[PDB]
Amino acid sequence: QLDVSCFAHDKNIGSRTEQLSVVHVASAQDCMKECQALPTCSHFTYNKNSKKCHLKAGAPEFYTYTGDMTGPRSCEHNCSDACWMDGNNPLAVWDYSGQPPALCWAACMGTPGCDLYTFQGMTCKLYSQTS
Amino acid sequence: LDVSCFAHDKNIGSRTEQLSVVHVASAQDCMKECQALPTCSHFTYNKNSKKCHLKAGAPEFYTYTGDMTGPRSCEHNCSDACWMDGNNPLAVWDYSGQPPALCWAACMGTPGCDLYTFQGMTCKLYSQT
Ligand SMILES: [Cl-]
Ligand SMILES: [Cl-]
Repeated sequence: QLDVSCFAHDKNIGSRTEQLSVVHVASAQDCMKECQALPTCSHFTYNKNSKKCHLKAGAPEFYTYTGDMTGPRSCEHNCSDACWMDGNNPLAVWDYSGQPPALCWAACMGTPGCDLYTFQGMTCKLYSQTS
Repeated sequence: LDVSCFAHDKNIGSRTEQLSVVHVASAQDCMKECQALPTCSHFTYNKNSKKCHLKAGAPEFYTYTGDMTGPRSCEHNCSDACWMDGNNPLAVWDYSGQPPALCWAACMGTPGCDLYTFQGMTCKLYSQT
């Protein structure tokens, strides 16, 4: 069983990105499985009416098309603040409720190694760039 | 000097070891003292003592009556992905109503993309500086 819960199945959301492969399959889950079998598949569009599963490498190009749903290679990728493809743990994560972001900028200034910060939801996260 | 980005009445101090302490009449004057020292990241000014405590390291917040803790400048108001030296995105796209994983897909699918940010409806792609 693959998780297909992170994207809408009934909003007619397609991607125009050029195909890497096309097959027909019986479910969104099966289309995800086809994506995951291809090293360079980043996302897919499955059509519930035609049963076509279009696997794609490039960045999604969203558009509207009846019966389409567009899913990622996997729903496991749930990072949103600053998210490295190769992985990069924050140097620090603090609750900064009631603080301005400029105090998170101050934290980064004062933290050796800190190249950038994020301040989503008043949480101050510090990061070093990787290499 | 804009001193409005932080609270003045919430008794917020910082324990960070200080660079120095001086006396001043206002938070704005404390911020000025902070800006005169190259390594001052933040300060705690106290309403009652009139002491302005200039600090280099990361804030260490705590509660202390009459304290207020401000940054070197309120102007550093970036809150998404904020590079200390600046960094323009490779790409900025409208991904309203999409899971973060589809922004991950966008970064995977974009040569040069090292990382992404997806707060709100905007999927932003970056290469490292
Ligand atoms: Cl459209
Ligand atoms: Cl690449």
